[PDB]
Amino acid sequence: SKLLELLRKLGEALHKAIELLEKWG
Amino acid sequence: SKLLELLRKLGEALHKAIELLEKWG
Amino acid sequence: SKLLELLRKLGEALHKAIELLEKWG
Amino acid sequence: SKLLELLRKLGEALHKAIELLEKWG
Amino acid sequence: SKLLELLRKLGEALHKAIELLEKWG
Amino acid sequence: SKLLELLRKLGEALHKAIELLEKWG
Amino acid sequence: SKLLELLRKLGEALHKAIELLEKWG
Amino acid sequence: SKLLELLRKLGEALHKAIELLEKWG
Amino acid sequence: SKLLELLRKLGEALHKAIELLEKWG
Amino acid sequence: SKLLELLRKLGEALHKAIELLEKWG
Amino acid sequence: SKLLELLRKLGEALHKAIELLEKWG
Amino acid sequence: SKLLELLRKLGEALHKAIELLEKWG
Amino acid sequence: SKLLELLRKLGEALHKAIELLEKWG
Amino acid sequence: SKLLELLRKLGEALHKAIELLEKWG
Amino acid sequence: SKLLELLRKLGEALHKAIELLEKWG
Amino acid sequence: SKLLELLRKLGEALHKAIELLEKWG
Amino acid sequence: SKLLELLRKLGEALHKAIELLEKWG
Amino acid sequence: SKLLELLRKLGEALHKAIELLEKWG
Repeated sequence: SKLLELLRKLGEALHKAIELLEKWG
Repeated sequence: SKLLELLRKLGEALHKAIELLEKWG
Repeated sequence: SKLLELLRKLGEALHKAIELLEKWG
Repeated sequence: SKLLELLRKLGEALHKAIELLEKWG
Repeated sequence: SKLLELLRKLGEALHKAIELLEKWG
Repeated sequence: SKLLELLRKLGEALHKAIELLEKWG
Repeated sequence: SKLLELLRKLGEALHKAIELLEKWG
Repeated sequence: SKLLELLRKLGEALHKAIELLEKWG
Repeated sequence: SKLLELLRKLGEALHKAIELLEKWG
Repeated sequence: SKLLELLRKLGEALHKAIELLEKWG
Repeated sequence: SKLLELLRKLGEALHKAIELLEKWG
Repeated sequence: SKLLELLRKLGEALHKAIELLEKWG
Repeated sequence: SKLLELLRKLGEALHKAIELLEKWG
Repeated sequence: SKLLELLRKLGEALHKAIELLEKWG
Repeated sequence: SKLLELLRKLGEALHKAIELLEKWG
Repeated sequence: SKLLELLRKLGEALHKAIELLEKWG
Repeated sequence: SKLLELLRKLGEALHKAIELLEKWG
Repeated sequence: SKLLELLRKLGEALHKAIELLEKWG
């Protein structure tokens, strides 16, 4: 359950990073 | 921006796939 | 409907990828 | 060029088919 | 009218596939 | 050649009938 | 032999579509 | 005029089908 | 109303033509 | 016997078309 | 083959009737 | 012009039909 | 109206021929 | 219900078209 | 043949989607 | 069971599409 | 070049997510 | 083991995204 929670947060970070990349790109 | 759009949509799909994975796990 | 939402997002991404293939190809 | 058009169209059909599957699901 | 959209798209894909066959055949 | 030509025409006829279905539906 | 199977199926699709047009019109 | 267009297409499919019958028969 | 009667008859003719092509083919 | 019923249908169709041309012309 | 010629001619006549209808319609 | 083509084609079909009758009779 | 007069009679004649071929064949 | 059996037939046709494109391609 | 591999997979995915629409609808 | 089969197939298709985009781009 | 290797990684991640959803679902 | 394979890939992707944001920013 804790490992899953981490995967979720990495997934949330990755998504936000990609959204920033398009705003800048 | 078309490549960046595809990156966003794959990011969204991965984000949602992990959320489901947690919900089932 | 979580699984169906994932299917939708993969469909959107698959569609954009093909559109990019047509443009580039 | 025509094979890629056919791919675009099948992609659009697939995308629409999933959206409908979600509306009924 | 979403089912009739799906049907238009499938008919367009079927017309393109046959058209491609005729070119290769 | 003529069989493929017939298939093209049948595909064109089907595609048009579906478009008209959409307009009436 | 596969071309004739395509032929029948296009015919069955076109028959179905015509019936619908008959009904709605 | 779209119904007439469909009629034309069915007409020319029927003509091509008959041409083929004559060739085979 | 008459256009739809014609439409039906073309379809019934085309069906029979196809049925013949299936047997002979 | 199959060729003869096709002959009948073609004539029923052609009769419909002639009738329509008569009214419109 | 003589009956098949008659079917060809009827098919051709029917095609020209529909062309005329489309033009007048 | 198109009406005259139709008449010619019906004239040809009539002529063919009479020849077939003469053989069968 | 004369050309259409002729068309009707031509069609009326062809129909009778077709009926005879039907009965004899 | 009738639109759904048309959808099926369109799919069965499109499948056979794709099959042919694989073999010939 | 790479584009034909993609075509085949799009077709397998569209098949499954349709098949689900048939069952649910 | 079928939704997961569809999920698998969309992924298999996206993979092939991404592959070609990497090479082409 | 960098965006395309990001595309690859998102694909490889999404693949594994789906693969887990397969086994678990 | 499978969830750790996913964890590694999410990190590899997020690294690539961060390095892009680094270069562009």
